[PDB]
Amino acid sequence: MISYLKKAEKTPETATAQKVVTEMLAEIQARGKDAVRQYAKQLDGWSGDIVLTPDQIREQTKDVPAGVRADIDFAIRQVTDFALAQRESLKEFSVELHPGVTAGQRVLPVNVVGCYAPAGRYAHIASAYMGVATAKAAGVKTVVACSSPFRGQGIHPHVLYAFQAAGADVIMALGGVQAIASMAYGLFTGKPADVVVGPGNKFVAEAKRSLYGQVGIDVFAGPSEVAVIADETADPAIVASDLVGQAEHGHESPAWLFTTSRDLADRVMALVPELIAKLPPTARDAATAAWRDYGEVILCGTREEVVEISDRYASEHLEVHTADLDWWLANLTCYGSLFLGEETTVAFGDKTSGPNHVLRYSGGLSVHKFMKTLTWQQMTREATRQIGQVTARISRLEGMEAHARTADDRMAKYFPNASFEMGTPVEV
Amino acid sequence: ISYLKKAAQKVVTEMLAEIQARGKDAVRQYAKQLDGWSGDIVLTPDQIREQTKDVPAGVRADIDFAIRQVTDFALAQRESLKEFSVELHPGVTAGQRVLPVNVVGCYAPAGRYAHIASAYMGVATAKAAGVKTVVACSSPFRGQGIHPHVLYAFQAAGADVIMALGGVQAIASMAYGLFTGKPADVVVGPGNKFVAEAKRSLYPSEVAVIADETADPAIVASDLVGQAEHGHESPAWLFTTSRDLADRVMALVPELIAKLPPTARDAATAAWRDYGEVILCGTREEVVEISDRYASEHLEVHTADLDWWLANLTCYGSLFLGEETTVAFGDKTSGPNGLSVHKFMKTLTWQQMTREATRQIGQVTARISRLEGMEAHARTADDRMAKYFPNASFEMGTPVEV
Ligand SMILES: NC(=O)C1=CN([C@@H]2O[C@H](COP(=O)(O)OP(=O)(O)OC[C@H]3O[C@@H](n4cnc5c(N)ncnc54)[C@H](O)[C@@H]3O)[C@@H](O)[C@H]2O)C=CC1
Ligand SMILES: NC(=O)C1=CN([C@@H]2O[C@H](COP(=O)(O)OP(=O)(O)OC[C@H]3O[C@@H](n4cnc5c(N)ncnc54)[C@H](O)[C@@H]3O)[C@@H](O)[C@H]2O)C=CC1
Ligand SMILES: [Zn+2]
Ligand SMILES: [Zn+2]
Repeated sequence: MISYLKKAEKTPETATAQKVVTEMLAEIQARGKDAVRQYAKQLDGWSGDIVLTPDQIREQTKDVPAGVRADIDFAIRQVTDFALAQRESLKEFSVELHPGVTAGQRVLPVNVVGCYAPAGRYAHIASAYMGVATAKAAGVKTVVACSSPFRGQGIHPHVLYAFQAAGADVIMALGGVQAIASMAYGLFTGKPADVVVGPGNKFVAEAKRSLYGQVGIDVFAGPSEVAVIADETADPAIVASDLVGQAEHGHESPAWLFTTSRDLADRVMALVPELIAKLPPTARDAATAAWRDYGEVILCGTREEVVEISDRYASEHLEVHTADLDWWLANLTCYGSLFLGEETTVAFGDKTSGPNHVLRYSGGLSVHKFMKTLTWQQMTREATRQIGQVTARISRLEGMEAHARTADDRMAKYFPNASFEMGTPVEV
Repeated sequence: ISYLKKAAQKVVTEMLAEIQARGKDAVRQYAKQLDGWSGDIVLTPDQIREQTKDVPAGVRADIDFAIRQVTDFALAQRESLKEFSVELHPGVTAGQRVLPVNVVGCYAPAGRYAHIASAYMGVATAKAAGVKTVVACSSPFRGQGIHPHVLYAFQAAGADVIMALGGVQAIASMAYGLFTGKPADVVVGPGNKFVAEAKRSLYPSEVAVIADETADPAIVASDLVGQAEHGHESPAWLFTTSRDLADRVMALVPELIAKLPPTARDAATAAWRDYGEVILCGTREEVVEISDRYASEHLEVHTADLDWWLANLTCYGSLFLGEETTVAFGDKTSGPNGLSVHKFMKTLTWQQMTREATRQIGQVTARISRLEGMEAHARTADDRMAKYFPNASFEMGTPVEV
C-alpha cells in the first residue's frame, strides 16, 4: 500500500577534499605548529594566539548576557544528565567460566577527546557543547575544543561560552583540517586525541576520515534531517511546523512524513508551503528548495509498513505522533534519536547524535563513543588441568605444536606427577 | 626505558559489479572459476551431518568445550549493556534500548595454520548477542566440502545457515543476502586481501608479555614462541623491569624455536628475528606507558601485584592476567582489526515529555533558536506553547527578520 504522495525530486562526493587533506596532513606532519599557524593565516587570515587562556575566555565572553548564559547552561545540563545516565548503563563485571577461570570486562573512558565546532552561521550552538559535554560526562579527563575564528576577534562568543560551560579543558581558535590535525597529533597541547568529533564541511569530514578511519565518519554528517510518523490522531499544524522546522537549515535538508492517514498527508502537504511563505526571507528560500527537492510524504497501509519504510529511511531525528506510543517504541529499529509523542520535538535538541546512515547503523555521538571495553581472564592452576589438555589436543589437530607446548609446560609445572593425553605431536 | 631488541584489490570492484548485476548466477560462475564448485552453495541438515560424521566424539567434546568458554563469556557481556529509563528535568523521560542486529555473516578460512577458533568465534558471539540469523561461509577444500572441523564448529556454535563458498563471493553473497534473502547487517571473519577489501567496500597474529623478576623465563619464552609459529610477520614483544629475565629469555627463545618441528621452526625464526622486540624499563609506571602505546592484540602479565596491572593498563585486545592462563587457551573476544557482543548490538535513544516540561524547555528553545537566526525552529516551540498554554506570554525571543 506504499504510495509516494510526494516524492524525492532530487538525489543525494569529491576527490577535491582528499587532495587537500593529504597535502595538508603531509605538511602538518612535517612542520607541526608552524604549518598550522601558516594555514591559519593563509586560509582564515588569522595571526592571533591559538591556545586561549582563562583570561581571554573570560574576556571574549563578557558581553554574553546572563539570560543567554542561563539558557545555554540549561540546555547543556540536559545533555549532561542523559549522558551520565547513559554512562551508568555499561557495567563492569567479572564472571566464573570453567571452574577456576575468571573473566571480566573493564570499562574506562579514553584519555583525550577532540571536539570541533563549525561555528558558522546556519549551525546550532548545540554543535559546540554536545561533543564536549558528552565527553566530560563519559569521564574523559582531557577535552580539547577547537572552533575557527569568527570575525577576526576570535571564537564566536556563544560557541566559546558553550565550550567553557560544557567543561572543555583546552580551547583553541583553529578551523578546518588544521584544527582536526592539531587535535589528532596533539599539537600545542602535547596530548594526541584518542577520538575527534564534531560536524564541519567536506574538508573537516575528510580530515576525520583520514586520521581516524571508521571512528571519524560514524557520526551524522550532511544536512539536518527530520522524519515524522503520524496516524489519524496527530495534529497536522504541528506535524507541518516540525518538518518546516528542520527544512530552514538549507536546500538539502530532508523532511519526511510517514503516515497511515491520507487526510493528515493532504493537510500537511497543504500547510507546509503556507508556513514556508510566512518565514523571513533567508529561511523562506532555504525551506522552499529544501521541501521542493527533498521533501517526501509516504502513505502506508498498516503500522508494520510504516515501521519498514522508517527503518529503511533511518532518520537522524524521528518524531512519533500516534496513539499507542509503547508499540512504536518496541517495534522501530533504525533511527538516530526518537521523539515520542507530540510534546517533545526535534528543535528541543538531541541527547545524542545518531550514525552516518548515508554511507550505517553503528557509532553516533554518545558516551559510548568515548569508552573502551577491555576484556581480561585469569585462571587457577586447577582450571588449566582441563583447559591445558583441550588446548594441546586441538592445537596439535591444527598443526600448532608450539601452542601445545605452552600447555605441556604448564601441565608439567602445575601437575608434575600426572599423566595427560596432550595429543600426538606434530612431526611436519 | 631502553630498547634491547628491535625490529591488486581491484578485482573487488569488478567482481562486486558483476554480482550486483547478475546475482546468484555470477556467484555459481565465480565458484567454478576460483574453486571448481559444482553443487549448491547452501548446505542442508543432512549434508552437515554427513560431512561431520568423520569427526570423533573426543574431538567434538574438545571443540564444544572451547565454544562454551566463548559463549559463556559472551552471554555475561551481553547483560553488561543495560536498557534504562530516566527522568531529567521534571516531566522529561529519556532512555536507551539495546537491540541485536538482524543478521550476521561469518567467514572462516578453512586453511591449515589457522585456528578452529576462527570459525566459531564470530558465530558463537553473534548468537549469544541474540542475533536471530547467522549466515556462515567457508571456502571449500578441493571439491570435498568445508573442512569438517570448520563445519562442525559452525554448526556447534549455532550457525543457522551454512554455505560452502569462498572469498569475495562469500562476503558479497552474505552482504547482499544471495541464497537466503537475508542481507547481513555486518560480516566478520579473517581472510585474504580480496576478502578484506570486499569487506571494506561493502561495509597478522600477535602476543606480548609483561614480566617482572618473579616471572618464570621458560614459560615467558615458550609463550612468545607459541604465537611466533603463526608466521614471519607475527610480532612477539616483551616488556620487563628485569634485565636478568630480559637476558635469560632472549637466550632461551632460540633454543625453544630450534627444538620445534620443521615448518614451525623456520616460521618462528623469521618472526622472532624480524618482528620480535624486547624493552627494559626502570618502573612499572614506565611499562604501562609502553604497553599502552603498542596495544598488543594479546597481552600476558606475569608479575606480582596483578591487580595493579589490571587497574593501570588501558590499551590492549585481550589481557591474560597471571602465568596460568595463556594466549593459546583462547580469546573471549578479538581486539581491533573488535569482535564482541557489543559489535552486534544497537543502542537506540528516545525522549518523551509532559506538557509541563515544555513550559520551560519550549521557551528556552525559542530564545536560542532566534539567537541562531532559526525562526522556523523557534516556531515549533511557539506552536506547542499556544496549544498547551493558550493565554501564556513567555519570552520566546525576538522574531528573525533577516
Ligand atoms: N545544518 C546542519 O545540520 C549543520 C551541519 N554542519 C555543517 O557544517 C558546515 C560548516 O562549514 P564551514 O562554514 O566551512 O565551517 P567549518 O568550521 O566546518 O570550516 C571552516 C574552515 O574550513 C577551512 N576551509 C574552507 N575551505 C577550504 C579549502 N578549500 N581548503 C582548505 N580549508 C578550507 C577554513 O580555512 C576554515 O578554517 C555546513 O556546511 C554544514 O554542512 C554544521 C553545523 C550544523
Ligand atoms: N592471524 C590472522 O590474522 C589470521 C588471518 N588469516 C588469513 O586467512 C587467509 C587464509 O587464506 P586461504 O586459506 O586461501 O583463504 P582465503 O580467506 O584466502 O579464501 C580463499 C578463497 O579466495 C577466493 N579466491 C582465490 N583466488 C581469488 C582471486 N584471484 N580473486 C578473488 N577471489 C579469489 C576463492 O573463493 C577461495 O576459496 C590468509 O590471508 C591469512 O593471513 C588466517 C586466520 C587468522
Ligand atoms: Zn535544527
Ligand atoms: Zn595462535
